[PDB]
Amino acid sequence: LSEQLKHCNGILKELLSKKHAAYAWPFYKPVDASALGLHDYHDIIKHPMDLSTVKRKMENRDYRDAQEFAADVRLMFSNCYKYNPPDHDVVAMARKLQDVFEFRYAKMPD
Ligand SMILES: CNC(=O)CN(CC(c1ccccc1)c1ccccc1)C(=O)c1cc(C)c(=O)n(C)c1
Repeated sequence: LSEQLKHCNGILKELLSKKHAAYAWPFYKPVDASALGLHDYHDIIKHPMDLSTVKRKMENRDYRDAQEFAADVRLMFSNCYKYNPPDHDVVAMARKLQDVFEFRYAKMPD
């Protein structure tokens, strides 16, 4: 409800919008490790994060400030960079969506 959290909510809506769906879709929901046969995922990634979890936390007023919101969005990208080989298509899509995030996050009102 704070001005900075309104900015964060706007960014979240954009990341979930059809505008970015071509590269955002792998980040919409938690990685289903069992479904994908990624039996090492939860051994390598101790704190999973995804946009549906960020959305639930925003709706529940879990985030007290913009910094806490940004930490979860960057955790989501960091998990992807940690688990996947750097030449995987999902890493290319992470880099593109993080570019969208970082450039708009940088326009935070003071
Ligand atoms: C709706 N279903 C999905 O989102 C499937 N996916 C992505 C899916 C995939 C990527 C890697 C391994 C196994 C499937 C993939 C394949 C082709 C190109 C782009 C992504 C995931 O769950 C996934 C898996 C991992 C490890 C990850 O870091 N992220 C961010 C998402």
